Amino acid sequence: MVLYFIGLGLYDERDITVKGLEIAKKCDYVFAEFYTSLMAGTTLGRIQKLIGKEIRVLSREDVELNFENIVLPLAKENDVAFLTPGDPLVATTHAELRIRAKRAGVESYVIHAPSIYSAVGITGLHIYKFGKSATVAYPEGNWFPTSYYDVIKENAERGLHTLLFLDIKAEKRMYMTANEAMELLLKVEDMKKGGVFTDDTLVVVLARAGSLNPTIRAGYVKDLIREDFGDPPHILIVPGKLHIVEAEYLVEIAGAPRMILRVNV
Amino acid sequence: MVLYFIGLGLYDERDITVKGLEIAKKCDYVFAEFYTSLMAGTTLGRIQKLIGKEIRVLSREDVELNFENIVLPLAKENDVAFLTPGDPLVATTHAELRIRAKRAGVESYVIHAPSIYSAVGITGLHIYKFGKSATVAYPEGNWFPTSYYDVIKENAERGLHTLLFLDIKAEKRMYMTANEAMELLLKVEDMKKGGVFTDDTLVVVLARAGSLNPTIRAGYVKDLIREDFGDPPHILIVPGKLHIVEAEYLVEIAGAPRMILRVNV
Ligand SMILES: Nc1ncnc2c1ncn2[C@@H]1O[C@H](CSCC[C@H](N)C(=O)O)[C@@H](O)[C@H]1O
Repeated sequence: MVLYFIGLGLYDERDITVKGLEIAKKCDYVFAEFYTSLMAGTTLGRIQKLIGKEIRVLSREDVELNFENIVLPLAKENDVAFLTPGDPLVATTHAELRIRAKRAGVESYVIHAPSIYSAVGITGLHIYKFGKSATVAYPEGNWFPTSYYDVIKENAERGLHTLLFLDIKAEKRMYMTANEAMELLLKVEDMKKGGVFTDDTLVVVLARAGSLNPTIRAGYVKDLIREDFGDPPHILIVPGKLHIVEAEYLVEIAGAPRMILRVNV
Repeated sequence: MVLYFIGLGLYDERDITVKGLEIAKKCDYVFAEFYTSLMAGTTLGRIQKLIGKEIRVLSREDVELNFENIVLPLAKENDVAFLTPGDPLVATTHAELRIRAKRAGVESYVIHAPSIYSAVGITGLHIYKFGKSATVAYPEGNWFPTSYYDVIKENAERGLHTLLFLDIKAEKRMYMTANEAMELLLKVEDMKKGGVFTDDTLVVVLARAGSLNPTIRAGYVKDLIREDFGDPPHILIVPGKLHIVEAEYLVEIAGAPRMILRVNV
């Protein structure tokens, strides 16, 4: 009579940790959500096969409004698991579900899985150099989100890199590409005109991290804004001032233009 | 012709991903390094038995100075794995290892695993609010390094959280405790008197992340500085101003005093 929050990792069913798999195999009931991120290399069927259980998938409303009425009841009698893409507590509000579990008298445990937040290390950029992170959200109606632009500005003034989670509307099967996030940023730039994101800004794209062949590309917005980075999910990074070894990696591994090697210390 | 960078995850031998395990098993040769960190919840013997391969351990000098003479040669006609604690490439120097593989005409792929960078999401603190990260180093001889103190100050004045890695002598297996880190910081505060770390500063201590029973504690320095957080490894975090949901989690899950919901929000 326990609840496990188990991450499924970055790309496919095998990105689950061994810990997570052996525990999920022995749970009486398994629930999951696939709206906080997209695992482009697997299916519900392959996940069910691996864990050997029937997974019931919940929507954002099931989780946000009825988690305590749908999942918690069973965890009082049984050992229940709640699976999520990547790490369950990164760039989600699932941490709060722990609090609901405690007041329902249910003990909860967390099994981590690889997360996009640390997988950025594959870009060659020093992970300690990342500053505040932000989310590029799709505009809707007359509401046009722009706070993520200011995040970039603040980080870059400090010489820190900016990680940008891209929006996702899983019920619409919509996954924001790096391209779309660049276009949105250029628009915010025309408006605020702070010189923060232009045709000359160096960016880094990481798509489908976790796969054996993720797309890793670095370059100026003018040259990458229309490039095909493959299927989602995508993440966009606006680097701060680069260390030489960072630049060397972006060039050798991410095909960045030779000219970024000459940093302006 | 292939080199696999495989992460071992956070604490024990089950923290490797299913993908990482299966690939490691199909490799002709398996190397590991334990100089960037250790896997405090297991042993080399137990990891070897899980992988079903003898594992040759490499020292810092093995890697930094002779990676191309020890590892790359076998990867020319074999499948070779290089295991590292946490998520590969999060350690500042390992990304350039990929460049060496390239220069030697060797294919390389990265198999991710949970990292402390994402795992701290279990503290209930929003991942996006973390700013620049740093390492607390022991002073020694005539050298008193204090840059980590400066990192806290510039993150906190922007309302950002500071993730602090604590000094480790992997080879000697000596860990800096969160307690020592706190006293260190208090000493640096008395030196710089910038009002960044005092008895009244709120901190979060995460110990043995990855374990089913990690220690997560939150409170003021004056009450936590002599408390026993258990066995290493310890991670220290100095949160910036909290969102109410953050504070509620710290109170409900990490045993923080109610006081923070009116003092640090
Ligand atoms: N494998 C992957 N490759 C690239 N971006 C990814 C990714 N997985 C997640 N993301 C990014 O993160 C967003 C979801 S945010 C939720 C993240 C998740 N808890 C984790 O730990 O990874 C996506 O819209 C996308 O921009």
